[PDB]
Amino acid sequence: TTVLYYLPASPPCRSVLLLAKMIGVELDLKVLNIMEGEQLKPDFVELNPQHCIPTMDDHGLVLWESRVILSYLVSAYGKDENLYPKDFRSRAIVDQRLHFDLGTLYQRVVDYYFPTIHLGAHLDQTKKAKLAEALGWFEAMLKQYQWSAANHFTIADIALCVTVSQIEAFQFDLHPYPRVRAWLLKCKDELEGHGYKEINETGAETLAGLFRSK
Amino acid sequence: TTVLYYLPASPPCRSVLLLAKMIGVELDLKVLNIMEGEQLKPDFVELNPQHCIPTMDDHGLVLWESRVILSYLVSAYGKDENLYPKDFRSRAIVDQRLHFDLGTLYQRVVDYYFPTIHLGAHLDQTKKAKLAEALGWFEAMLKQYQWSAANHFTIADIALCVTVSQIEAFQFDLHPYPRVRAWLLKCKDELEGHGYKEINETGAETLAGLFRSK
Ligand SMILES: N[C@@H](CCC(=O)N[C@@H](CS(=O)(=O)O)C(=O)NCC(=O)O)C(=O)O
Ligand SMILES: N[C@@H](CCC(=O)N[C@@H](CS(=O)(=O)O)C(=O)NCC(=O)O)C(=O)O
Ligand SMILES: [Cu+2]
Ligand SMILES: [Cu+2]
Ligand SMILES: [Cu+2]
Ligand SMILES: [Cu+2]
Ligand SMILES: [Cu+2]
Ligand SMILES: [Cu+2]
Repeated sequence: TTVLYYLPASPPCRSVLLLAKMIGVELDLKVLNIMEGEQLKPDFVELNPQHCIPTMDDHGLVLWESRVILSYLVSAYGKDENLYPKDFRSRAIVDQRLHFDLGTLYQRVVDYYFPTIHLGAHLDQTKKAKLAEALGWFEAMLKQYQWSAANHFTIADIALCVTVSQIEAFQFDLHPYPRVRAWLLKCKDELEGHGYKEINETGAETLAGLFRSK
Repeated sequence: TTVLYYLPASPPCRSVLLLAKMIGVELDLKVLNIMEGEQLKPDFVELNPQHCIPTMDDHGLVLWESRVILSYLVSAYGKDENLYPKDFRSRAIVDQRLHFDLGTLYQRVVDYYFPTIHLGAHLDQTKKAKLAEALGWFEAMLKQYQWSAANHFTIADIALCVTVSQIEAFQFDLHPYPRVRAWLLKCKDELEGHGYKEINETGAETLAGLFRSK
């Protein structure tokens, strides 16, 4: 069992949970109510300077950053699946897509949504266009392969499946992007028997409810 | 020879150049004047949807995102050096640090600097504190090892060496962070004989001059 400090609703935490459930990595869960500021306590901050979740403690091996935990868990406990290609030529593409998500797609989701979700800010028209612009890039990126970075399912699809599944929950109009919508369906049917509903569908809603609420 | 569409001053491009020079990967350079908008032309946008640099074309293998190019080049042409540890337990830490840089340290550098550098915006006091807060996290991260993610020099140090060397050029007060300053010296002496001055020192200045100018 690997320890994971997380928050169900958290998009980054859900990537880790899905993968873990998919490759059978048993998780000893520790909810960290970031809202009540539990991550700021001395002993967690001593554990992780940046005091964020998800944070993994795999038998002493501490590590954070959802996407780094994906590659890691997969290298440490993966099997017959190939959610993280050994061939570097292929792994590069998967890496590229995971960086795309962290530094572009998701970042822009957080920018147009979380503020209003954290302080009731007003939506920013310009900040919504940038998100659309990125979805556009992704749309172009979905042309080459059947999946997002390989012609088979990989951890990139998981990361990105969580970012887009959230966008969708926020009821963002994804009509302009049919490849994204098409790949999004595949990701759901692919994860359905691995806790998608239980883990990601229930999480996107509460997170969307908190956005629509206020 | 691997093709690289780049811009000398660009921090992401300089990571790639340093590594490449360090591990002897010959580069066929193609300057892309982003200022004049050359990256927006049809044939580059056809090459890279997100039309950004650095962009590598290694014998047909197209790929972008400076940090993904680092791991790649190192897996494709590395040698006696170990700038990217095979042991996954170790690679994780190096990955974590590269994500830290992309999604945190560097991102916050771009936020407090490039606007005024792109549109003469005024510096944001709050946005400068966040950068300080991240340097603080990094400072805590430099405790465990002699270098940033290993007890030996890796590609993380290169990525991060470029981000902090830029911060420094912007004359940011780094007095509060002695570990960062200490590691920063090691990185310079480490890269000095691999084009540091020629590649990164000359690049940080022009970029700083463009910030101080306006
Ligand atoms: N890039 C990180 C982002 C993680 C992150 O932002 N976590 C938030 C919570 S959530 O938005 O994902 O729900 C957090 O821990 N925030 C508290 C803190 O940073 O102190 C990842 O991919 O794991
Ligand atoms: N995360 C990317 C960022 C690259 C980036 O932002 N490149 C800029 C130029 S620079 O700021 O690095 O100099 C670019 O190509 N901009 C043009 C564009 O995005 O259209 C990386 O690490 O490579
Ligand atoms: Cu265990
Ligand atoms: Cu098509
Ligand atoms: Cu289910
Ligand atoms: Cu060649
Ligand atoms: Cu010390
Ligand atoms: Cu030199």
